Amino acid sequence: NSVSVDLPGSMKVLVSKSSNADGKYDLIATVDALELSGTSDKNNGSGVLEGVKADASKVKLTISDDLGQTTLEVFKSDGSTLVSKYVTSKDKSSTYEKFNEKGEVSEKYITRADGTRLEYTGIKSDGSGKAKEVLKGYVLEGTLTAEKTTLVVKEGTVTLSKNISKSGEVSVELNDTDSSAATKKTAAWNSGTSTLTITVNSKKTKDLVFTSSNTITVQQYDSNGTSLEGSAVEITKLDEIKNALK
Repeated sequence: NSVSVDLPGSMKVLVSKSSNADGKYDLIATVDALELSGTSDKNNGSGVLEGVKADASKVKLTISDDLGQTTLEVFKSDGSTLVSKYVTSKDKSSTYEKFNEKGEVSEKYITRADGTRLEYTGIKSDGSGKAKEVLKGYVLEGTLTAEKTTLVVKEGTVTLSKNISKSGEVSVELNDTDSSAATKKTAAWNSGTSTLTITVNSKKTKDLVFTSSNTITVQQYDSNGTSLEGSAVEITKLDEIKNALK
């Protein structure tokens, strides 16, 4: 009788074919061996299901009315304080939060629809912590504050800093402590094309593009310092970022 419904977060729910005396639909799901059950105002698989872990932690699956989003929460055994929260949004990106004993977020993992990730760990009560961005082929490491995430790559006397603001705005900066004017790198950020242009000895040398696909490409200028040459090459490993900073 029941109807199988496909959900965000690689889950399924079964909804009863017909409603009960009160007009409500029965829901059942199995999530990693745990059986969850509930009732709903709707007939489409949306609503709330509940169950428990083998250790008695409470589990709740909340499916939005239009099936666009799902939330899977684990609580302490009386249901009072959150232990974890896993939200899959309608783009199929997800956020996974883990909580400490006061229900404060201690870890947060954002997985973008393209599979790249931001990982925030050791989060303190001021929203500071450790940060990593997991890209295809490499990882960038740095820190989190309530103002921004800053991911850092060092090569020689050059420090490249990728900033992601609290509101998600990306900007990149480069600072070089090199004391020789012949070799010191400087760079300008163009928010219009998400491009960092490096200069050495008063000529543009490279464009580093931080793409909307969460990749980085590098392209050199001609010796004239004004026209690009060749074609942009996608970075595949951290070592290649370091090479671009030489």
